Amino acid sequence: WTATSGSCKGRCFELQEVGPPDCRCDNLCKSYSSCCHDFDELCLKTARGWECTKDRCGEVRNEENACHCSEDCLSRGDCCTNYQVVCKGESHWVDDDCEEIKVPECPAGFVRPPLIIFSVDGFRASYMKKGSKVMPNIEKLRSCGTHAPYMRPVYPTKTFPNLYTLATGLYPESHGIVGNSMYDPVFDASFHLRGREKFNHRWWGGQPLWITATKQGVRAGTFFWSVSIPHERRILTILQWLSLPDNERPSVYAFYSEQPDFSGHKYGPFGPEMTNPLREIDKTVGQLMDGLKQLRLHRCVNVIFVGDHGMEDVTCDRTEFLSNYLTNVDDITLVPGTLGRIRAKSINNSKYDPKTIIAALTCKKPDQHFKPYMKQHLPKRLHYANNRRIEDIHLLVDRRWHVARKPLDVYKKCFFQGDHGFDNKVNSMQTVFVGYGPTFKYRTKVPPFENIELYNVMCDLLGLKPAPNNGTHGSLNHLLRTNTFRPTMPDEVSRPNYPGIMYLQSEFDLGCTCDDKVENKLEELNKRLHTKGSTKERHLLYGRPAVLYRTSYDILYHTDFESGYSEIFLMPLWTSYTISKQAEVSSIPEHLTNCVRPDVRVSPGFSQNCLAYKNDKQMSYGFLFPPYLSSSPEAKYDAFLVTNMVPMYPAFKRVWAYFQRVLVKKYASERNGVNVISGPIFDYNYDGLRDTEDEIKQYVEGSSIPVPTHYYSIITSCLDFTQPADKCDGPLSVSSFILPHRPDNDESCNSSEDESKWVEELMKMHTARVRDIEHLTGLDFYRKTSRSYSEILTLKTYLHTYESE
Ligand SMILES: *[C@@H]1O[C@H](CO)[C@@H](O[C@@H]2O[C@H](CO)[C@@H](O[C@@H]3O[C@H](CO[C@H]4O[C@H](CO)[C@@H](O)[C@H](O[C@H]5O[C@H](CO)[C@@H](O)[C@H](O)[C@@H]5O[C@H]5O[C@H](CO)[C@@H](O)[C@H](O)[C@@H]5O)[C@@H]4O)[C@@H](O)[C@H](O[C@H]4O[C@H](CO)[C@@H](O)[C@H](O)[C@@H]4O[C@H]4O[C@H](CO)[C@@H](O)[C@H](O)[C@@H]4O)[C@@H]3O)[C@H](O)[C@H]2NC(C)=O)[C@H](O)[C@H]1NC(C)=O
Ligand SMILES: Cc1cc(COc2n[nH]c3c2CCN(C(=O)c2ccc(S(N)(=O)=O)c(F)c2F)CC3)c(C(C)(C)C)cc1Cl
Ligand SMILES: [Ca+2]
Ligand SMILES: [Ca+2]
Ligand SMILES: [Cl-]
Ligand SMILES: [K+]
Ligand code: NA
Ligand SMILES: [Zn+2]
Repeated sequence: WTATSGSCKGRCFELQEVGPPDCRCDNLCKSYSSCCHDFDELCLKTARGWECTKDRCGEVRNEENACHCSEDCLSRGDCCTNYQVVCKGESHWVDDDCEEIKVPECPAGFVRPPLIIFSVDGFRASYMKKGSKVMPNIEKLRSCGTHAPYMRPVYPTKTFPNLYTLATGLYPESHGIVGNSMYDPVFDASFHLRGREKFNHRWWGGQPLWITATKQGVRAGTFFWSVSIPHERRILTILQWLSLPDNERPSVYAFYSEQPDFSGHKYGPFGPEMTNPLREIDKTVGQLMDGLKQLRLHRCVNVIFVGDHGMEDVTCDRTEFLSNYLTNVDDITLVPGTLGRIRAKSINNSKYDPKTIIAALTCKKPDQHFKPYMKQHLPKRLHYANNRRIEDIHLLVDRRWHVARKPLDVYKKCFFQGDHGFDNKVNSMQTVFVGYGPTFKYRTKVPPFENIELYNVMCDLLGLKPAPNNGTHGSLNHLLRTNTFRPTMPDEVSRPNYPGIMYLQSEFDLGCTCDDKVENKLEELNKRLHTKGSTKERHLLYGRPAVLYRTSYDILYHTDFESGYSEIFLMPLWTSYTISKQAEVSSIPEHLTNCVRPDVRVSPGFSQNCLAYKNDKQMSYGFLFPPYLSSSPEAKYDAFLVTNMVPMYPAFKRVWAYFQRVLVKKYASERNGVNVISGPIFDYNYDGLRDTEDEIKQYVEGSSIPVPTHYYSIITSCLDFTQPADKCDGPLSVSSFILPHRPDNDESCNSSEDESKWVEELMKMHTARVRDIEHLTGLDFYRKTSRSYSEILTLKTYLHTYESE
């Protein structure tokens, strides 16, 4: 119930919410149907429109007008935004020369530069170039401020997940807004774009920026704008709040535009109808900037111009139907469109079987335009699994397509020509970032970065301590003139043991054999020196990784590689080696095919054994340092140490062997040497974080050898590829992956073919940031470089995406 008989007189766009059944005058009142009877009349004035004209200059104030051109409007704070231009011979902001803002130039009483977040829905990254002739205000912000060529959204590349990620710094799996439509089985409640459940606070997790600010004594404007409030009124409202007394005035504000997304859905990302929405958004930006200039705030406020996601060409004809794959289509509920999520229609149907649904959707038609996954098998870079609102069965839809349950859903719901929601590495899904103001840099281009990083920066801009989030605080310091955050490297928790030769060969009963009993003071000292670390500078280029949790591990040195060997997990946590451009690839000799050698530095009790692999009919083994890349036939023996062995399904060995035998050398030849760090990952609870031992669900049969869920590699070289990886004086270049350790290659529809036709495609899909691997291993890389720590943080957030320009 709402008693709508009170009044908004003096209360229009009041900042604090009053509680039912009292009548409201804030932004949300319309969305709850709770506004006072006179809200429209008093608070949504339109008379005479949004612009001063010459005849209005110096007019007698008429309070009915939407905005004012009377002499008293500046002190009231309610001039039309072009007042000074029309009536006082001032220039529009866009027509002024760019001039560096070296310090905040603010009115007296301003404690800090305000922040205005100007969010545009569906604003694809390439609009900045492609729409540049029609967006002069935006283009000035971009060229004079700090900009990225694009900003990476989160998956799914839909509005609510991305706006809430911008507000929180969290992945959707952690903030809980995992789609624009959701079912929460604990709640037994559904969230939709239409209707009321979406207003319930239980959907919205984490701590959004307005809460962070309010808790730390920094006031905030509303972020949500009711759809019926026109853009011109949202801008004037912001500008009126900026005229409040010091003790009442917010320091952080948001504007949202539903354009150009609304038109993009109708017309496609580049429809000729798109030029006008872009012009209209630019005009709105000009209204704000002229408005700020009238308030003497245009060299005071930090403005962020940001999108939520891009827009792709998608039409009704490019729809795949589950009814063409599944016999049982009426026993499922599909969340459809540019992604799929499947669950049982009834929890009382015990004949529902996810395994049979996955198989019925796997590589069934030659050009099939979606791929099914159990959510734990999705690329880890998506961070799209650890939430009960994400269904176990996921469908990754190809760009330009939709998935639906039955054809009738598509014609009983062509209209649309654009959509979005696809994998967040797809070029059409990328969006925009510009920062302009005293705290941002001047005329500066920065590399592309992820939207999860922005919360920390916005906190930095407001002097706030960010709530715990998925940004890497400091990785965006290069965007900022001041207010940088200067973190320390985390402390190493476990220090390594450095074992020498402590065991005789006969103490081992591992069931392993090797043909290695074949015999010099020149080369006896030389191999002692290699086992004590004499080539370590070559193979460990960035210091040893720090172990950030309590465990027991050993550093093992070898001619060709160095490793950190876990006594708990019976394998390396990491294996580091450098391959020069000149390196030669060799074979595993016939006589060494099945060779596994005990490591006399490590106890039998802390070693794997070959018998377990014999007895486990599903599990085989590989090696982390590849025997193919040995520096000499004698060094090759090191690669067959039991301490270099890891458990591998035969299907995965196809992948791994191709990576090690062909791709590593390819990379070294393309990048002028590479340093490779490889290792296992255990994430059985799909939380993105390193498992403890008691979380492992699978061991090599009859042993305590845990089976990884993934294998990673970090492949580092010199950004200036004229210098070799091992003698690089400047910035680094990295690519990484987190490959799923699967017992089949069902993910790869062409896996019956030679590995040259499918393995690299798989590896590209599972590209990763170093930071992703850090979370999954509890390791901290790049501890000893010549580079600044903020630069290294940026490097650790880099994602190699494999998309063209
Ligand atoms: C991305 O950044 C985020 C933020 O830093 C990282 O997420 C954090 O990771 C921590 C580890 O997973 C996690 O810490 C746990 O928190 C429990 C308390 O949680 C509540 O309070 C916090 C603080 O205010 C709040 O934020 C939480 O919000 C979550 O839950 C509500 C729903 O209730 C949602 O609205 C909200 O969206 C959010 O959901 C997300 O997180 C939860 C997990 O908290 C997931 O289940 C959801 O799917 C969703 O992702 C909560 O309201 C605390 O109780 C935990 O402590 C247990 O574990 C420790 C191990 O140290 C153990 O020693 C303790 O004994 C304890 O165990 C007991 O509980 C077990 C489970 O019931 C039980 O099995 C045992 O036997 C014991 O009884 C733990 O500290 C932290 O909450 C989240 N925060 C957020 C916001 O998500 C994230 O990891 C980053 N991602 C990557 C890839 O780096
Ligand atoms: C800067 C900022 C602003 C906001 C305010 O955002 C909104 N204010 N007003 C509307 C919104 C977005 C959703 N609405 C839509 O019209 C809509 C459009 C497209 C698609 S689609 N089809 O493009 O996915 C959808 F789904 C939609 F719902 C309703 C209008 C937020 C929060 C978190 C408060 C939302 C966080 C931040 Cl950092
Ligand atoms: Ca959107
Ligand atoms: Ca885990
Ligand atoms: Cl969705
Ligand atoms: K086996
Ligand atoms: Na296959
Ligand atoms: Zn949209």
